[PDB]
Amino acid sequence: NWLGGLSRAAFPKRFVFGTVTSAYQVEGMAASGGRGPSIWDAFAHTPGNVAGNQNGDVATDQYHRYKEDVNLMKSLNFDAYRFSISWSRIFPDGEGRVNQEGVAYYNNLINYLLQKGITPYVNLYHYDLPLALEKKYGGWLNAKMADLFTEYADFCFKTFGNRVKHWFTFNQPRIVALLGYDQGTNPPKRCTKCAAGGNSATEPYIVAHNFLLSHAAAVARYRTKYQAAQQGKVGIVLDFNWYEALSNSTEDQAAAQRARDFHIGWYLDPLINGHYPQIMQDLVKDRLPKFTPEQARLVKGSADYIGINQYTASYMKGQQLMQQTPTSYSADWQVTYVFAKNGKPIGPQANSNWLYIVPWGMYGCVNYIKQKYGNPTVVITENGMDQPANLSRDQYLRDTTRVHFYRSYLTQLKKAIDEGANVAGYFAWSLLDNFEWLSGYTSKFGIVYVDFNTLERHPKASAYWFRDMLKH
Ligand SMILES: *[C@H]1O[C@H](CO)[C@@H](O)[C@H](O)[C@H]1F
Ligand SMILES: [Zn+2]
Repeated sequence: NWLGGLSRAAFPKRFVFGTVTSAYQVEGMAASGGRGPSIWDAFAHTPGNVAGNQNGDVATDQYHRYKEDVNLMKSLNFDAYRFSISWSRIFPDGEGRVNQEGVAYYNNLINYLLQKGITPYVNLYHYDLPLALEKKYGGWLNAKMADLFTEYADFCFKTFGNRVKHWFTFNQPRIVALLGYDQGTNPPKRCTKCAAGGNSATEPYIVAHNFLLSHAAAVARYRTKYQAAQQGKVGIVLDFNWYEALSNSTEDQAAAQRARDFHIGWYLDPLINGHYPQIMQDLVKDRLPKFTPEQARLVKGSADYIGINQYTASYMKGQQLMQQTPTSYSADWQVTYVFAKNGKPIGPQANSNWLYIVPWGMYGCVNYIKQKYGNPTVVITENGMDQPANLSRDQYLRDTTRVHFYRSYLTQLKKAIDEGANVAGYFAWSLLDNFEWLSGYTSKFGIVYVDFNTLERHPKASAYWFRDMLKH
């Protein structure tokens, strides 16, 4: 049967199913309603940065249509909606004056969600640093971000926390550090060879450290000031793709484990254990910032749940570790990616080149977190796949590969949960086709099709799949 035996009965009691978007990717009204620019507005408005020179000025216009979209997610039997608050829509300069029209939008959205029985899961940050803070403070290179972020978080907790009980601070700090400061392909476009400046061997580590300190500071403020009255929770969202040793050799197993540690351990070791992974300490040495004991104790235990963004898997091949002149965070791992074993590809690719369809990667990742980190509460906060540009409406709607994707991945998640993994929810990326960063509108991740000429929504087969699977 097309559900492949899946339904709410196949998951734990009260398990949460939702869809996910982010502010810049769906809201539109980027320079309206009092919103100040983010680093992504500046980046996307620069010729050549995004496919087609596209930007999120209008995006899906969820700003005007949010009741349509909430009605749609309710009709598809979802329980929750993960979305983000645009920092520069609340504080156009990142600090100081509040944009009340921006506050009113999120109040209206939250209140409508609650009216329709959809639980809001709210991210405070999703790549969209206020441009004013990048320019004034140097963004995530500056430890002062902990204070600036905490003050923004405090405002959001005070303003929305009587209603919002499920928060996340950040989305994928690894990707900000990697793309923004190692490879230099996302804002602020910093890297060793980059026009904006930078250093791919040091800045990714500074940036990751400042995300951890800022998360920890925001959660401390929540706990000491808001939690008693509001009784909510705050987590963080981290990407984790699976790494599988190419062979059972000691060097290949070591390589796969090094990749896990540099990918997810970079954040989870501090959040669970109060220190960076030993391998990172050993290889990155002086380029890896050191937490003071007090900072370590602030960071450890600071996530009430861990959001995991899971898409894909790779094989890893290793050799003996060697002394090498530092060049980049990426090179520090001393691993070799391989996308075939025994002459067979690990999986077929979706539209995005990095996205190999490998459902057992979901089991791999969830099992590994369960076994390595004492089975923390995990929420799968992003999972999905994309179609390419230029298809007809009907071709978008007949998204049979995405239907297969969700059925297979959710089956593998169910396998991990049935084996005891403490997974509390699952969120499909994305409710809607949207602005896919450097791909612009050329990558379609939605379970609902969006016609980017007319802005019309049309649910795809995968939307009806969810509606059927999730019926109460
Ligand atoms: C997770 O991945 C999707 C697909 O690349 C992005 O659109 C989201 O912003 C990111 F959070
Ligand atoms: Zn509009």
